[PDB]
Amino acid sequence: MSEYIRVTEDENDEPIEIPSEDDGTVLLSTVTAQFPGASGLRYRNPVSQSMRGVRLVEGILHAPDAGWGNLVYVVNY
Repeated sequence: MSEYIRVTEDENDEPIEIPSEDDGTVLLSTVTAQFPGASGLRYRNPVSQSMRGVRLVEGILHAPDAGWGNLVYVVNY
């Protein structure tokens, strides 16, 4: 039972599958400690194919309670 998310800087860069915290949450700032999407999100497709970004709350990156999950994120910072 391991929910994970998908990220890439460009939709056609190298999208990657990565595990997340059970809350549907991830250390956003700790993520930005590099080029991972850093502090901003977009993503492609398993929703509405809309380039939409991921929640940032008090340093956390949060996915919706039970929305989609692990779309292929586009990378914005």
